[PDB]
Order: sequence, then C-alpha cells, then structure tokens
Amino acid sequence: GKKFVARVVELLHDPARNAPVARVRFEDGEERLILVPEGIKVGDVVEVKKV
Amino acid sequence: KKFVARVVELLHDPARNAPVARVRFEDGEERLILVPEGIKVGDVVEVKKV
Repeated sequence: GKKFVARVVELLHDPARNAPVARVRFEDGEERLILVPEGIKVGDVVEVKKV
Repeated sequence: KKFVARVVELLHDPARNAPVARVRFEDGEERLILVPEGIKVGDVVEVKKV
C-alpha cells in the first residue's frame, strides 16, 4: 500500500551492539528508536517493508 | 546487505494506526518496531532508506 516511512531525526550508538540506532519520526509525530542499517544519516527517510 | 528481522509477535493498539511488532534480528536480539498494516506473524521485514 502506501509506503510506511519515518524521518531520521537523531543518530545514536548502541554500545552492547556496535550498531547505530536512529530516533525516528512518524507521520503522526510519534518518535521511536530503531536499529537501522549502515549509511543512514540524520535527515534521511527510512522504510519498513515486507520481504 | 538488507537489514532484516522476523516478526515474532504483532499487536494492534487502538491508540495508533500502525500495529506494533516484536521482531527478531539476525543475532537473536528482539525489539518492538512499528510495522505496516498487513504484516502478519512469521513475515520478514526490512528497514531500508528511501
């Protein structure tokens, strides 16, 4: 359907994992923390999608 | 590459439009993320940049 997207607003570091966690912002103004891939920058948009 | 995880649980909170899914990543780590409507338990989701 419509692409499920969120804007990356902050990039944090998870020390347990050596991996980035982005603070993201949904269309309704909700903000959550997600594991993201490498190469994500603040200001990008990420999609969650079935494979 | 392809950053993926398998939906283990899925819950519709009447408080938001999108459902909350508990996903299992590569190493076994589990977290709660918002998924699109129509994700069912057992699906694999991908987090990618657009």
